[PDB]
Amino acid sequence: TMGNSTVLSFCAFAVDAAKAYKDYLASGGQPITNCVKMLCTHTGTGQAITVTPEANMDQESFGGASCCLYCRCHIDHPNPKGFCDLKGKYVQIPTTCANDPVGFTLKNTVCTVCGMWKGYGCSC
Ligand SMILES: c1ccc(-c2cnc[nH]2)cc1
Ligand SMILES: c1ccc(-c2cnc[nH]2)cc1
Ligand SMILES: [Cl-]
Ligand SMILES: [Cl-]
Ligand SMILES: [Zn+2]
Ligand SMILES: [Zn+2]
Repeated sequence: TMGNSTVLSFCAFAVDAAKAYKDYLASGGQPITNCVKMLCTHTGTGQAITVTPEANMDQESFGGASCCLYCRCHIDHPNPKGFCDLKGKYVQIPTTCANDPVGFTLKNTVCTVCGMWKGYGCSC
């Protein structure tokens, strides 16, 4: 275990920060920790990204910015306006993936229909 600061610094200065973290995880690297876990009833909508925590019984809720590689690396977000979908919001992570919220949000996409993670919560 090399530490959050070491992993984030290594990814932050890579030309592709997302690829750097994914390659690190694929090599057996310990996931980034110290994400902000929320106290909640697990009775929520189960939508992926929300104004308040919305974990259902299959999810954990976290502070959005703490689970965002770009926020955690202090670098620009990969879109023209550099907007963050996670900052100031709460992200619902499947309990099976909640050991690596940064990796989960990086690798996954929200169903534009039901607002749940494609391949997980989404049953469209
Ligand atoms: C060992 C220790 C630190 C690092 C590093 C930190 N930021 C970039 N590389 C790389 C290997
Ligand atoms: C503490 C209490 C309950 C839970 C939980 C319930 N369903 C998923 N996680 C997680 C932490
Ligand atoms: Cl830390
Ligand atoms: Cl989900
Ligand atoms: Zn962000
Ligand atoms: Zn869906």
